[PDB]
Formats: sequence, structure tokens, C-alpha cells
Amino acid sequence: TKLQTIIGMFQITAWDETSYFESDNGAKLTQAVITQSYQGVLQGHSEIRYLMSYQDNANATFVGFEHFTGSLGDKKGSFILQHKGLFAAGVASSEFELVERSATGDFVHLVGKGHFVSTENGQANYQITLQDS
Amino acid sequence: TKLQTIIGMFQITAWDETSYFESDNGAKLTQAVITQSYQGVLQGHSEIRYLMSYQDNANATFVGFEHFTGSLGDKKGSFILQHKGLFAAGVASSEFELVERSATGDFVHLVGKGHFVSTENGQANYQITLQ
Repeated sequence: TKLQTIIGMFQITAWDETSYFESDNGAKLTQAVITQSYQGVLQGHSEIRYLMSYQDNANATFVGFEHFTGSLGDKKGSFILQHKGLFAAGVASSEFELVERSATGDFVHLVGKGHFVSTENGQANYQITLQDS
Repeated sequence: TKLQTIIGMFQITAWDETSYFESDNGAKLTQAVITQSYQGVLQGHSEIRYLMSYQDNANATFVGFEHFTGSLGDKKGSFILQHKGLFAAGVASSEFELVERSATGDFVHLVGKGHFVSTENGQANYQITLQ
């Protein structure tokens, strides 16, 4: 069994969000299109789309797909991460998994999972573990 | 704790899907805007949005939110279901949960989760347990 775990940071460079439902409450449903950069061991760029359900301006859940293109050491390719997220008390966090059979290039035949927690200024710390087969 | 489980069917009445990424493979990323109708003890209509990741035309995962407006007997209101779904072997299935603090009207304070499995003709069987 071979596993590779990477701990790092990402930077959000753009965040484009459009509501499709808004109630007097302050609750809303939105779609967000986000771009993020990764530097370090994991190096690349992601385009992400999330659907978000806000119960109020400070509390939401979000789900979606992150399309990563880049490299991890000698491996080059792309993959899709499926995200299950929460936004509470000014902090966004997510649990994600690599979508089976979504990977290309040197990332084929790998499973993976991880999480992230936001910090400040569009940054977040993440951990991801990729495993063979 | 008093629990009740409702088992029924829903009918897709509209489904519009738009790709935002397509690969030479047949893989694609899409958004789907959907409407469904519910008849029975759970009676009403839902407006749904899903994001979908297709590995090929026969296999996909989907996630999103269903906004239901209607009644559950004498109780009237709305709520949001958060879905985690799979399409495989010609069957769509989802596990969902009622989003906390999303419910309105007589549905405030409802807690719940369930699943659905598609049948044919735009229909699916669902089960939902609420508190």
C-alpha cells in the first residue's frame, strides 16, 4: 500500500457568487465560481463551483466540485474533488474526496481524501492523502 | 423522540442541464436546474439545483440543494434538503439531510434525513424520516 499525504496552503484569487433565491429572513441559495492557487509540494490551480445554502449571512453549508490541474512532485495531471463544507463563525471548512475515475495523467488509479479550514485573506490550510488503487 | 417515516414517489417535471467543462473523454462537469412534484401525505413542489461530475455518460456523482415548498398533512412550510448522489448502472440515488435552520412555517424544528432511488419515466421512490 502506498500513501502520500500533503499539508499545505491555498490562496483564493477570485470568488464570483450569484444568488438564485433570497428570503426576507436573510437566508439565500447561491452558486459560487472560485479560482485558487496552490504553491509548494502540491503546485497548480483549481476552478471550483459550489452551491451554497445560507441560513443567515454568517452560517451556511456548501457542496461542490473542485477541478485541480497541476503537479505533485513528478506526477502531472488533473483530478476532481467532491466537497462537503460548512461556514460558521467566519470560518469555512470542508471534507472532500477525490471523485473515482476523474483523474487524468499521473493521478489515475488513486483514491484520495482530505480537508481544509480557512484562515484569513482568502487563504486556507489543507491536508490531502492520495493512495494507490 | 417521536419519529415518522414517509415513503412515496416524486415526479421530475423539468430538468435542464448545462455543461461548464467537457473533456475529449466524455467526462464533463454540469449544473442541472430541476423541478419535481410530490403527491400524497408529503404534497408540494421542489426547485432543485445539482452540480454533477460525469466520468462518462453512464457514471456520475452529484451534489446540491432541493428547495421544497408544500405540506406534510396539516403542516405547511418549506425546507432545504442537502443531497449527495450517485448515477451508476442507469440508476440515480441520493442520500440527503434536511439543512439545519433552513425550515420555515410549520416545518421549523423538523430534523430529518432520507434517500431516494430512481425508477423509470422521471420518477423515483423516496424515504424520509423526520422528527
